[PDB]
Amino acid sequence: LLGDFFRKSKEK
Repeated sequence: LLGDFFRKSKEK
């Protein structure tokens, strides 16, 4: 997972 981190790890 990565492309998700930049967007958001969990919250905002």
